Amino acid sequence: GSHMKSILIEKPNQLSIIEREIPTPSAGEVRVKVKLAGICGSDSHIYRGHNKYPRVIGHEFFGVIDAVGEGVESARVGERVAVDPVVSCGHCYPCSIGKPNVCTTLAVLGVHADGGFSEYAVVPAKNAWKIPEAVADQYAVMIEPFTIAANVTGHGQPTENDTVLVYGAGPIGLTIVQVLKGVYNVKNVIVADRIDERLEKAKESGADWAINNSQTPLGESFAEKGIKPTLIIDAACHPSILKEAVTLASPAARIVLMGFSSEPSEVIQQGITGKELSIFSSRLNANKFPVVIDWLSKGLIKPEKLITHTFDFQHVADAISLFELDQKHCCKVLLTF
Amino acid sequence: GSHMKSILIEKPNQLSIIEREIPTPSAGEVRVKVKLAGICGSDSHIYRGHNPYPRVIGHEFFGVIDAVGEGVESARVGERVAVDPVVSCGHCYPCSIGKPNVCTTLAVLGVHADGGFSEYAVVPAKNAWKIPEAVADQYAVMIEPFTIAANVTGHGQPTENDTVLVYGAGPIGLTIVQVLKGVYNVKNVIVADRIDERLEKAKESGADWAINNSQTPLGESFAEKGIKPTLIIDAACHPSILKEAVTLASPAARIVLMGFSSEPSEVIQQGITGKELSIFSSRLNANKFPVVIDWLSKGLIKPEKLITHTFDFQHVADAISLFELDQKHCCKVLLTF
Ligand SMILES: NC(=O)C1=CN([C@@H]2O[C@H](COP(=O)(O)OP(=O)(O)OC[C@H]3O[C@@H](n4cnc5c(N)ncnc54)[C@H](O)[C@@H]3O)[C@@H](O)[C@H]2O)C=CC1
Ligand SMILES: NC(=O)C1=CN([C@@H]2O[C@H](COP(=O)(O)OP(=O)(O)OC[C@H]3O[C@@H](n4cnc5c(N)ncnc54)[C@H](O)[C@@H]3O)[C@@H](O)[C@H]2O)C=CC1
Ligand SMILES: [Mn+2]
Ligand SMILES: [Mn+2]
Ligand SMILES: [Zn+2]
Ligand SMILES: [Zn+2]
Repeated sequence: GSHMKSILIEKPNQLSIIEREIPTPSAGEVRVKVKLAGICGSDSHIYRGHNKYPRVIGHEFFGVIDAVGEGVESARVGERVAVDPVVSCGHCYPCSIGKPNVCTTLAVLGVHADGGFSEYAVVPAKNAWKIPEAVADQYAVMIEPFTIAANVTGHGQPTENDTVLVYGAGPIGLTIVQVLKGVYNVKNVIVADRIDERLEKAKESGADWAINNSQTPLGESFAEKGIKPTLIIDAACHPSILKEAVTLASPAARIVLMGFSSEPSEVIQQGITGKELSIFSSRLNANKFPVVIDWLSKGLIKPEKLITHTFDFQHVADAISLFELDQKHCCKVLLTF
Repeated sequence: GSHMKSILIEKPNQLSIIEREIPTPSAGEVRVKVKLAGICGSDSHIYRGHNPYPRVIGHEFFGVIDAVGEGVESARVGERVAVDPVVSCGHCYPCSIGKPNVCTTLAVLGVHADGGFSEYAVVPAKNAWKIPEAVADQYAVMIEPFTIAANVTGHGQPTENDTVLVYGAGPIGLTIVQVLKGVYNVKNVIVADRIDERLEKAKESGADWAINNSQTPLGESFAEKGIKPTLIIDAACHPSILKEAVTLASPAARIVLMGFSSEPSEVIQQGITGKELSIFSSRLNANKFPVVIDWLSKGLIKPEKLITHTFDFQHVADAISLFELDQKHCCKVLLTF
């Protein structure tokens, strides 16, 4: 009982399950014995080396505090916790205005520092959020994805009367549909994608209109119904999208970007300022764990709709493969411990 | 006594002082006998045919009500008023959310409909705002330009500790500087411009640091001082500025765009979302006349610092030309009646 297994990305396309000493938490830290972890695009991108090595990945994880560091209440041992991967300094400009997600010395667990694809992880005490007993383990592991939705909608401020367009019906887009419908009671949620199976999944998650734009552009589809969205959320993120969103938008609308493309987006300010559009962006989460846990308590969102597969962590390579290849029928994939 | 002179743009590059019947206000309207009007860029653009007629121009004007239409209190006759050029429908989506400035059927006086470069003009009664006796005629006529500043800062929400960069020390940029300093008590207002004489005017209006970036890019000067603005306002509006603003921005910063360039701006989303920037735009004003009128009562802004020249309205062609030439010694030009 002195060592543990961790999934390590040594370099692009080298993933090993290595054995490590069980870590001790320092002051202000806790150790989590991990139960579940989720697979996200960022895990794939690090594995396939699209961007520091070696790195244990995984920023979506849930488990039980088995030990606490100095200055942490030992009563916390035994708590069921989901971990916010955003590690912030708490004193820089972004931190001072409640934006730890863009902290000047931001570290994301499973990205810039070792994360949750590991039998034990040491994390800041304040980042480990207690999950109510009524909230199932599998829903808890999904908190981090839903905090992305919470952060995005927090910028957009959806109203019940908004006409909302969401580009993309992957995992991310779907959590957003769920928050729009179940938390904000938006009456008209429109979702766009090119894959019919994902559009069906969007409907199942509460979309009012699932529109395929692989052949007919949204402009034609919308012109026909007289639709001009008042809130547009880009959960697809190809850089050409922003320019179309601007055209589609109602005057006075707002747009939320989620994409990190290093490729240029071309826009014409005449089209933006002429409609006095607002363009927000969203990165990670600004302390959204409490509110999402609240939503889970109230049954406002439905993670079971999005979880499609579960692999033991030893099969992580298989899990990631499936996640990469299977656009239909695969949504969110979990690793067990 | 039944006729009056108006300034008509018949077509591109053709300005004529014509004779017209003194108009009669209809229901909900008043006739204003104009005392002062201001010249703006949009007046020049309409004169020069920059939008690929005929129109009486002038959206910045002040005068006295001398007739009222049906439904308007007859007591308004004799009122000193400045006119909000924003004419909105009141029932479309933007109007319903308090954004008449982008009303789906917006008409701007002096742009889409006949304006204030005229001895008399008829306008909606609700658009004519009573000016306190203590506020001078030439201050009152400056209300519309200051409402632009009010609208912009409304989006930006400047705080005292914000590090603000304003691009452009033309008349628009200068109103922004005054509002930042005098209304929001921003401690650090930085202004960039290519012309030294205007940078000097920026200082006179309250700017804390006036930087010429005609030769040295702002990136260099900012790097040297360790400056990363938290609020960036583009009152210069060349389409390339946005991309530069994004690189200069602090993380979590916001940017307010004011430009209507039909040429493309290139931005890279990596740089926007990476810092979770918000990009606002501002057009005209959303009911900011009372706000600015209040600022004037309280002495928070100083319009006299911006007024450089006055011409009788018959010399408008000379006036506009001087406004178009001479960036050095000309700021805001008024027409008298
Ligand atoms: N905090 C943040 O900003 C985060 C951003 N992301 C980003 O969100 C995006 C979505 O993530 P996932 O759902 O996991 O990806 P995904 O690739 O599974 O889903 C994207 C979906 O968008 C669709 N799509 C692509 N172009 C489209 C267009 N022009 N119109 C309509 N649909 C279109 C695709 O068919 C695909 O179904 C990714 O680009 C990712 O980088 C992901 C996590 C956090
Ligand atoms: N509601 C709105 O959105 C309104 C927008 N505008 C726009 O605001 C802009 C400013 O109007 P004015 O003050 O009358 O224009 P102006 O031409 O008098 O002033 C613009 C200033 O920007 C400077 N400039 C240009 N490129 C620059 C760069 N890369 N860096 C730093 N400085 C730069 C110029 O030297 C000039 O002094 C115009 O483009 C106009 O179209 C004007 C009125 C209302
Ligand atoms: Mn995630
Ligand atoms: Mn103006
Ligand atoms: Zn910080
Ligand atoms: Zn309207």
